[PDB]
Parts: sequence; C-alpha cells; structure tokens
Amino acid sequence: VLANWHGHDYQARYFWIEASRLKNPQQDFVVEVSYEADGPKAFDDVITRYNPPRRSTGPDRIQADYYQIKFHVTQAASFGFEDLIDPAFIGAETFSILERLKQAKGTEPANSAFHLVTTDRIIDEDPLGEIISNVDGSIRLDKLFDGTTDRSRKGKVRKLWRQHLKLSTDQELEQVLSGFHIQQSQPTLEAMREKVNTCFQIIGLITCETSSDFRFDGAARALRSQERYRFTREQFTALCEEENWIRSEAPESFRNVALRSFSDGPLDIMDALPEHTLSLLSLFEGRFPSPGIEWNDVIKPQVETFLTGIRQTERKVRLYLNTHSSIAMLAGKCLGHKSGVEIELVQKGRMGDSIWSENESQDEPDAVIETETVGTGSDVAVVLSITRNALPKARAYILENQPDIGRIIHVTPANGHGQRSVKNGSHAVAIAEQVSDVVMDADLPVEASLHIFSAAPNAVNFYLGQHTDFLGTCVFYEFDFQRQRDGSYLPSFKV
Ligand SMILES: [Cl-]
Repeated sequence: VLANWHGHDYQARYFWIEASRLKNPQQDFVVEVSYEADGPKAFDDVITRYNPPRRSTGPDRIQADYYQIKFHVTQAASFGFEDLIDPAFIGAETFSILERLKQAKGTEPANSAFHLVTTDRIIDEDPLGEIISNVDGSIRLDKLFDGTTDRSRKGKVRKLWRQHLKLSTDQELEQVLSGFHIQQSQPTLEAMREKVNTCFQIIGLITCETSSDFRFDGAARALRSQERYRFTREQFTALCEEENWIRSEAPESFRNVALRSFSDGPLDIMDALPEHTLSLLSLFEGRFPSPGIEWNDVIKPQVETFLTGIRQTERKVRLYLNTHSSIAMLAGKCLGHKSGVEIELVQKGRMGDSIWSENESQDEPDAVIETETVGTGSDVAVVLSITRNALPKARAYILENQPDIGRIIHVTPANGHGQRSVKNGSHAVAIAEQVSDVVMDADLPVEASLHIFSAAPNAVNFYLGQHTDFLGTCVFYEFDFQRQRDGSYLPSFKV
C-alpha cells in the first residue's frame, strides 16, 4: 500500500500513454515526459516535450504539451465558463484553472500548448461550448473576442474571466488564452486501461490483461516512491529493461496511418505523421455533413485518394481507425484483398482501443444467415447484426424507401449480437467470407445493387469492406439517431 498520485490511476494511465511515445520509433521527436504526483500545480500533471518542436496547426511549432487533469470521477458531470474561475472545480482551495493557466503562461516558453483534460462535458447551451473547437479542443479566439462590449453573450465570458484574472483589457485576456485547450468527454478509466495496453503492445512491451488489478498503476506508485518523475527516451528504455517489460525490442515495423472523422484528442492526434493522417472533421472545420450526397461526392474522393497514395508505397500498414461505420467499410474496400497490403488495425473509440489482425486463429461456428423475400425487385440487402439486432430498423427503412429490394439477407454471429460477438480479425474475415459466399450464391444481375446495413465496430466493417470488391455494385448505409428519434438509416456511399 503506497501513496497514490493526486490524480490517482487516471493520471497514472495518462502518463503511461504519453511515456510510451518515448519508445515509439515513429515518434522520435518526443524527448521527455514527466508527471507531478504532488499536486495539483500549474498544468504539470503530465508534460510531454518535443525536440524538434512538434508540428502544429498554428504558426509556431510546439515545444511541449502541458496537461492539467481534472480529478477523475466515474460519474461525469457538466461544467461551463463560470467553472473555469472556481478553484473547487480543480479540487483546490485557491487558484482556479485560469489562474494556473496565467501562471504557466508566465513561466513556460511561448510556443507551448496547455490542455485541461476532463471526463466531464460542457453544458449544452453554455457559452463555453461556443468557444471550444470540436476539432482539437482549442479556444476559439475569433469567436470569444467578438469586438463587442461586456453586455454581449461573449462579453459576459470575457468580463468574468478578465476580472477574475485582474487584467485591464480583453487583449491581455486573449494573450493569456492563446494555446489553451479544453479536452472534454475524455475516455473513461477502463478505456484508459485499454489504451495503455494498446500503446504498450504496439511498442513491444508486455500488457496486463484479465487481471482485475492493473500492474502499471502499482508501477507508477513505485516510480513516485523512487522519486523518478521525468524520463528521456534513454531513461524510459532503461526503465523498461529494469522492469522486464520488453516483449520484443524489434516488433514488425508497420507504417502508421490514421483515418478519423471525429474529434482529435491529444492522446490520438499524433498516431501517424501528418502526411499519413486523414482527419475528416478538420477538413469540414468542425461541422460534419449529414450522410448523403456530400459523402459520396466529397468524403469518398478524399478517402480514396488518401488510401491509394498509401497503397502504392506501403507494404505493411498499422491503420488507426476512429470513424463512421461506412467510412471504415470504404477504407476496407480501398485496402482490400487485392491491395497486397498487410494490415494491422487499431480500433479507437469510446469503448477503448483494441488491436486487430489475422495473426490469431479462430474456430468459431458459422454465422447464422437467414434470407427473406420482401418483393419482386432484383436488389438485395445484407443486414449484419453484430453489435445489436439491426434487422427491424433495416427492414423498416427498406419497406419504406427501397422498392427495388426483393430479398433481405440477415447475418448474426453464432451466439448472438453483442459487444464481443466477433472474436478477432480472423473471425471477422471468416464472417465476411461467408457473407460474400451467400451474396455470390444469390446471383444478383449486374444492374442490381447490394445494400449493406451493418451494426458492427470499425474493425469488422473494415474487414467486410475488404470483401465488397467481390460483390459488385454496393450501397453503404449510415445509422443516425436524428431524423427518427430512435434512429434510422440513410444511404452514404455508392461503390
Ligand atoms: Cl475590468
């Protein structure tokens, strides 16, 4: 029983995720990672330092990211702009988040980034939600600094913060807020355990599975007792050697590639180099289009061009995937069975991170497959119920909107849909293969289309996309919880 970090296991796991970069050959510019377990202080809970300074969307390369991690509580609450001036919000008697920010801006180099990390969310109609970027969490200075007076909606925020910080002008406030980020709705503690394991496996370290107690939490407490607070690349390699953590010192070198369509959190933003990264939410400047014509005309060409560029130069690819289901399926089609690209998938999401490949074998029973006739048309639907039963909603959409569909093929894993219905990449591939066999045996004429409705994680959708080349003309669909308050399908890509 050792003394915990002030941020406890959440802070320790954040640190381990950052420190794994010290032994990542594809992030050699990360030169030091440190933690402050006797806090909170001023944005030093975790610090990641770069040499050369890291690439940035802004005008200056960033020499360090500084993290202030709000004490993790399992039940997530809400906060607004008024909370940023309250010390209790960061679990302290004095010094708010903004005062800590002002101090850190006083002490640290100019080309620095500062992040407030929390599993809580911004209040729905609070002004803070309007000044925090959906792309990367950065403060939206063009939005907060309207050029209005204290009476306006943004003026009230400016006044509260300016007077709390004892500044004379909104210009000084803008100086203080430059480089500040709020990362809301960050992963749960359990997802953080999964992310630590994924990061460690990728860099060739051992992982801690099944065990109800995480080994690396105790390792972090022991490091604190040894007063080892900061690690260069050499120091982290030395720690890994001393701890007997190195599984392989030379794992198979895959080229890291990233495909994302949601928010770019700091944990994931450097998964691949910028030239090997496609972040769709950034291209749409934080406003992702509804599934439809814009997907087939804007998103599809972008994804196809990006993945053709990857395919013609790379033999082995580690694909970090955090996107919509049909985009994952399109990605699979672009890197299909024809490409000759050996694929390792890193599935990232709110559930956590997982690694998929065809290395582990499987002997699961065949998926239950049931065909139903619903009309006279020559089109065919395939419904994959993997995470949940998708057949009712797909059947409703089809009855209401696709008169040319004459047959619905329903596919469900042997032991039913659920969170873990697909074992591994080999199981996903085998399911895709039996789906392809059934569709090919259905003998669709060449003019007809195969409509694909899927309720599955990104990796399963990717492996299915890899086989859509065998199925001819296809229409991919997106399930949206908007038009119908409990969800409904919309066509996205026609391939
Ligand atoms: Cl004032």
